[PDB]
Amino acid sequence: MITDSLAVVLQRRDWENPGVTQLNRLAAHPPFASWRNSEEARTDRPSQQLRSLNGEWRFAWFPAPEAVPESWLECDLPEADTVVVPSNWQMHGYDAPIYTNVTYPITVNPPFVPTENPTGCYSLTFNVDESWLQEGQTRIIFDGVNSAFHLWCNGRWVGYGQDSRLPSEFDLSAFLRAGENRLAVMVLRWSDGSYLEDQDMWRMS
Amino acid sequence: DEANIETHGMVPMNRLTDDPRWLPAMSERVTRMVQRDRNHPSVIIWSLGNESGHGANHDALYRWIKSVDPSRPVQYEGGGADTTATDIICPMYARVDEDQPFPAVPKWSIKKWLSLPGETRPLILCEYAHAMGNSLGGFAKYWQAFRQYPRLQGGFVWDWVDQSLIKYDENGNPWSAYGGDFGDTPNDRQFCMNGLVFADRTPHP
Amino acid sequence: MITDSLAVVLQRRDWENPGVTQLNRLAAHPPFASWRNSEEARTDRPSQQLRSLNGEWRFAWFPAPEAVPESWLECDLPEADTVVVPSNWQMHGYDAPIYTNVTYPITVNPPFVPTENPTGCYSLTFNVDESWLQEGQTRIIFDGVNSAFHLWCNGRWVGYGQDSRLPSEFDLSAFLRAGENRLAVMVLRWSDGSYLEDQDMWRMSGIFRDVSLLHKPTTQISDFHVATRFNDDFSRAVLEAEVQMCGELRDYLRVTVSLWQGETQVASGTAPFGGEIIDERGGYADRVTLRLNVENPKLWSAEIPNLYRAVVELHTADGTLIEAEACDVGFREVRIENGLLLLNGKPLLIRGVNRHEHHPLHGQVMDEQTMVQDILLMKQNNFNAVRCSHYPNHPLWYTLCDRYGLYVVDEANIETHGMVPMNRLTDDPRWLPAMSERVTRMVQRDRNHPSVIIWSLGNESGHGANHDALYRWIKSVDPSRPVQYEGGGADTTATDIICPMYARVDEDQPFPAVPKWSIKKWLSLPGETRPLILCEYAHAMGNSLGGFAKYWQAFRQYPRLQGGFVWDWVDQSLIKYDENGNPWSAYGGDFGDTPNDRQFCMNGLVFADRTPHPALTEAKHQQQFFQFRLSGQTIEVTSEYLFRHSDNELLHWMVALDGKPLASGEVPLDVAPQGKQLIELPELPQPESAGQLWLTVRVVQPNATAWSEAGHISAWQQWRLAENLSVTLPAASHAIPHLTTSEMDFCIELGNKRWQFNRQSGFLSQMWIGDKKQLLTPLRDQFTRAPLDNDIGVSEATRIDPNAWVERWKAAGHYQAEAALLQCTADTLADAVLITTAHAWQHQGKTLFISRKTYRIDGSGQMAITVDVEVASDTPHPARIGLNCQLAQVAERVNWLGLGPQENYPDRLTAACFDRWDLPLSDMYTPYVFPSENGLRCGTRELNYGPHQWRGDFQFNISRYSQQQLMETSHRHLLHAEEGTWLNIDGFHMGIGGDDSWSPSVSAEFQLSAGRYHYQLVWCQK
Ligand SMILES: OC[C@H]1O[C@@H](SCCc2ccccc2)[C@H](O)[C@@H](O)[C@H]1O
Ligand SMILES: OC[C@H]1O[C@@H](SCCc2ccccc2)[C@H](O)[C@@H](O)[C@H]1O
Ligand SMILES: [Mg+2]
Ligand SMILES: [Mg+2]
Ligand SMILES: [Mg+2]
Ligand SMILES: [Mg+2]
Ligand code: NA
Ligand code: NA
Ligand code: NA
Ligand code: NA
Repeated sequence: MITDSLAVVLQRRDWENPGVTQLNRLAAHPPFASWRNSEEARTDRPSQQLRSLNGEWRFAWFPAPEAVPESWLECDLPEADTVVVPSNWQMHGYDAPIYTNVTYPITVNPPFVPTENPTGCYSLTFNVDESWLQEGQTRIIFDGVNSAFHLWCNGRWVGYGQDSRLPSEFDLSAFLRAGENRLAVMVLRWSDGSYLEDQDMWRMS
Repeated sequence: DEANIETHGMVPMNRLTDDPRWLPAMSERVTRMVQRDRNHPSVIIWSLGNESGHGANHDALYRWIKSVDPSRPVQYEGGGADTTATDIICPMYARVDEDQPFPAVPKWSIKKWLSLPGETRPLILCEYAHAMGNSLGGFAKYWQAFRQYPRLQGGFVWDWVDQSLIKYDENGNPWSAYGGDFGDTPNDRQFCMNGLVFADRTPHP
Repeated sequence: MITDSLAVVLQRRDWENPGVTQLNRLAAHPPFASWRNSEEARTDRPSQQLRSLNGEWRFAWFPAPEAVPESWLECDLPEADTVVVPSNWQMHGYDAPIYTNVTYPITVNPPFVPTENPTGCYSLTFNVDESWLQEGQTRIIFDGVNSAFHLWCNGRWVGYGQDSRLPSEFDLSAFLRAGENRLAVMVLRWSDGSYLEDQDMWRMSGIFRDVSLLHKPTTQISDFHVATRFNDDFSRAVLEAEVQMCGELRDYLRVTVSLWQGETQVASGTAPFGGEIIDERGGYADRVTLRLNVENPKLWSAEIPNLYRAVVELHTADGTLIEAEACDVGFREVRIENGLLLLNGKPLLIRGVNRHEHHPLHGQVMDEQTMVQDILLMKQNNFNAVRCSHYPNHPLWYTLCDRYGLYVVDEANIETHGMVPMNRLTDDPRWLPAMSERVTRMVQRDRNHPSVIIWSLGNESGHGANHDALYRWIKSVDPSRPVQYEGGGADTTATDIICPMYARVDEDQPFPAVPKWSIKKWLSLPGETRPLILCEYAHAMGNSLGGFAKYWQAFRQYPRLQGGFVWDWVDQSLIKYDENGNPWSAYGGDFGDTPNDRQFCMNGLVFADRTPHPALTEAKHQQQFFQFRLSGQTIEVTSEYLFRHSDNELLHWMVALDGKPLASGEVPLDVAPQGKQLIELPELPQPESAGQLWLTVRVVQPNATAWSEAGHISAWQQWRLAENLSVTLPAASHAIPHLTTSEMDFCIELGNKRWQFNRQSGFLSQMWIGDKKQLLTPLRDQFTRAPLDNDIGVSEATRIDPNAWVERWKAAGHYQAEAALLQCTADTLADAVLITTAHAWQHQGKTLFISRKTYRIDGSGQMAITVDVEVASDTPHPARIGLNCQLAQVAERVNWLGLGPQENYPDRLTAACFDRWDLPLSDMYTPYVFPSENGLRCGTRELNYGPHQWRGDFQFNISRYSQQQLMETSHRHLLHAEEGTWLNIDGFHMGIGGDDSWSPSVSAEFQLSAGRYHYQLVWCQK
């Protein structure tokens, strides 16, 4: 699909350009549960249309986003490991966490970030219900990804997003298919958005 | 509710926030937050960010929130906490009687600040009383002033919980790690722990 | 290179995503010339580092961007053609241009655009100088590309950009190479940015502004600002100049700012880089502030330019200059105080006009000569302001306005008129990033220009949260200029001034949500303090500016009413060519475009060539800077000048009866600004000959000016005094007229002349002289006129509009009313022959008008026609009450005594002056592109055409084209000169209007609503 490939996506660097803060990301809104019953909505009963993807994912750490193998799109690496999502991979030992107050963890050269920025690859396997595909819309909701990431569904590029502390939502109606689906997320520790994020706290991605 | 914008490491602090090219990025950090959390009753105050100095982007983003949501007052600390981008005067760690004389951005006494020529806005300390280790000395002074002065409507203590990470000895026993315990440099050592309670979380005295 | 390939670039669609408005585009700034010499910068000498890429390029048109061949990157196509850049490819015939007012040219489905969007491929070959490559930076500057494009240099992708009306700059230092270089530009007609661009104009795409290459040094002046502060006495000024650099920063290098007035330097400032501490972190190290003291400076204004030259140069401490920048500085202050817009402490009355960058031959490409040509005509017609509507204009246009002296309102490129609602995008947070870049980049470019006094957020975009935020941003970055915005009712929080569109003087349009109040009422609304300046008013579409005097009477009376901007300046008509080859003006749907908004594109005060419309003399007279109040013998001249003394003015007054000068005099006009001068006239002669004396004064400019020739007339005024009635007895000649009565008709004979009256119709069928002939068509009553653009309104054949005057007249059956002869008699008095007739106009059994006439044939041959007309109340009032006929004779000249020389109407005749006028027949006809009623002269006491002569007070518009031919015709070039000459003598005529075109705007008193009308004219030969 050449355009879905990493080389094409990574060339147009989205994590360094201030102009591009999101790609194909849905509009912001209050948390939708999408109940199909008035009584379910009233008593705050768990919604059937809303599904938590929280659980065991396959994870792989990389020194740079360009260092990630191309074979990662179609299938996960054998060297990948199973860590819980949500989690910080710094507390998993993959890449040290850092605490700074005022000074940036990286060289102050806006909007550029270091060539070597720790890249976390997240991949998930799951079965979408058949009824979801026939009618309506499915969207994936990344409630928080720190600090920039590209999304791939079944090998095809979905979109891009930033700002770790707000939900990034992408329509997956076109990308999903019947049966097994795979979600590839390339999470980048450093993004031009890090310049807007210099809070006195531990830096984790 | 505070927006995810902080450019404390920049020189000057408003280098990005006074840059028109960085306006599109800052707005999306503010607008998307308001759209998500405007329904919640508990939220009473919007915040533009933290330490980002005072730029033209702040005034524009301040005006935007007032336009979309006149229900909540908007506060911002940067620029001396008396700028046009804040509905409330919110100085950081300002003192009760003695006032820190700084160029450009002077920190007045919380009693003196109210009495400044042309001041009508109330004063709420977004940050005050640094609870780093053995602190809260003279904390009674603040609350004597809070109850005496009508326009002094209290403030927010920094901080609630020590941001200490747990590490493990060679023997296996866990110990609290701070700052540069993860082999990270340059770091800001134990300054990460300014909470009123520990992390387990045990209350400090 | 795969990534540089079209397939990869086009997949990531940048022209549809609102988030992506630019890629790898440099920062906005004022026009950098990058001089390497201080003297070159000072005298504005052409820069060697700046290179114009204007010239012949290779061009190829495509139905879709994806349709473009891949081989285009490395080499140009053989099928490519050579067209000039800058240009619109629509005017090259590659892709039809389209005119729409409100509706989008494409399907409203934001942010998506049609799959088939016309793609223009531009390619250029050139040789970059070797010295440019070795050191410094080169950047290409696309001053204007309409509306989105991807750039390729030597096959490799450089970047992407939008917003057609602002310069897109890309660094080409890395992409360029030694020798031949190729620049591939894929320009797309439709982009998501088109949703922000729905201005009432012809839609054209392509590189329509200049393309250039700029070389800068390694250490450069990336940006610089110029501000002016003043003491309250306005006698002491400080020029604070902030300077930014792109470094490559070091301690030794300096920046020197010096002010030059001609060849003299009034001030200078040298300081090391570094800003004052502004935060806890400190100040800018790469910036520097230089404030220069200027004592008793010359203040910039439209009346008196007084420009200063500031040279900003970055230099080493030794010292050699690295780079030199220059800028024109005008010292003025623009601030609203106590609810009044002020310039230099004086309230400025805005006599401005809205102007579109349009050329009939070159589309929207603007040459230097046309910018000068327009400015001169504006100032020569008492215009001091110009509103670039509704987009950032040419960077040179601001320069010209600085030196000539014109108030400029710089408007952002945002207009979403086609959306439903109008603020759908502007109240959308996701569209905020796109709108801000259309505003911020404009301010950064045009903040140095003195001529610009007012910022504008856009046009019709409703009121959204984005406007309030963008308004607040401009106020934050530039408190020097007030910000205005019309959307949301022109009283929103996003405007410093109340700027209603086409609002009226007395009657107020009651609309839900957004009500349009009277300009007088609007000020008086509870909680109103802001001044009112009409961003748009007086729609000059075709025959307009009726009741235009009402606005300017209100402007001078009401302090907070500081005038407004007229729409429009020039007709946006395109030139097309017949099969015979002869050129003709095209409008709206003449280019095979649908849906379109027909002739609504032409609302200018002048044509496109550009010839002044007759409405332009009305604007000039109402905007004149000298008022007049006659008090018997003494004249009083009040100067409306705020800053300049009448140093070059010459008052000339003529006193004439019947157009015959009886006295004349010249007085040196020495008036102070906002002052009044009393001028006594010598005792005037009393002409024993009966008639009406007229006192006409005029203000003449003896010495030549940069914008006007010597002997120029700026202001004039005419009074009426000492009327002498004639008690003379015309009767009676020795001879006596003779009639012969027959069953067929009526025949009257007097000497050589013979008059014949048809008994079947009741109208006189033929007149005679000699051995001679007269009429080509019988003289009948006329109650209609050719529908003006104002009469038509927005009514079309597909859409019937009940409110329009033309439709009310069609339903009433005025045009189709047949004359019914109810009575016809003929008698002979002792002195003269008198015939009495009476007609009636009936539509579907209902009588509309009843006309009774009593022709009297004097013994001298003079025929006195007494016409008494009754109009029904139920019927809409007639456009005119009139006599009309077709004269078989075609004389070359037309001599008349009345208001002239140009055409004038009851609604618009204040500019016209009463005198004996003589003009060719062609001058009596106004060639409006859309045919209608024209060339009317009011207050005419005597009309001489050939042997014929008509006396009495009437209105006439003698022409070669009948009223029936004009309304049926759609264009002016289709008009054929009918046999003989058509004459319409109307005793009464309806006002033409109007405030706006889309709604009936004729005032009540100007309408013919009396019910009964009477007029008498004496028809004679020789
Ligand atoms: O202890 C952190 C505090 O730092 C200070 S600034 C400088 C104080 C500082 C700087 C470097 C190391 C330790 C403290 C901030 O104002 C507070 O909000 C808080 O983040
Ligand atoms: O003649 C154009 C004018 O249209 C009107 S709106 C509706 C007026 C209209 C609409 C459609 C066709 C013709 C006129 C605008 O307010 C003016 O600025 C100007 O653009
Ligand atoms: Mg980015
Ligand atoms: Mg901080
Ligand atoms: Mg776009
Ligand atoms: Mg419009
Ligand atoms: Na209190
Ligand atoms: Na801290
Ligand atoms: Na006035
Ligand atoms: Na128009």
